[PDB]
Amino acid sequence: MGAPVPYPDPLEPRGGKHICAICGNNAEDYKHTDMDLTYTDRDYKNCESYHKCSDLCQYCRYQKDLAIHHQHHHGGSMGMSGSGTGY
Ligand SMILES: [Zn+2]
Ligand SMILES: [Zn+2]
Repeated sequence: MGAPVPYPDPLEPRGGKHICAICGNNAEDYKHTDMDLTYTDRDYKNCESYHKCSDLCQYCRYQKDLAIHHQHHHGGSMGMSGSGTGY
């Protein structure tokens, strides 16, 4: 159809899986800090950085995690990595 384009859809919601709208860091990880109030203790920003992620996702620096935001599964092969681990 040629309908998809690099740019997002007209809707472009402010919210996103990649960016936790609550604590700003449970996106990649699990909802653990969401339960706890950030007011009592705000998370320390990581000064160290490398590869400069597309947005601000910490783990994306090492290996991109655009799989969560994208509803459609990549279906890419696991490859050597992600296997043969200790547990
Ligand atoms: Zn969160
Ligand atoms: Zn990510």
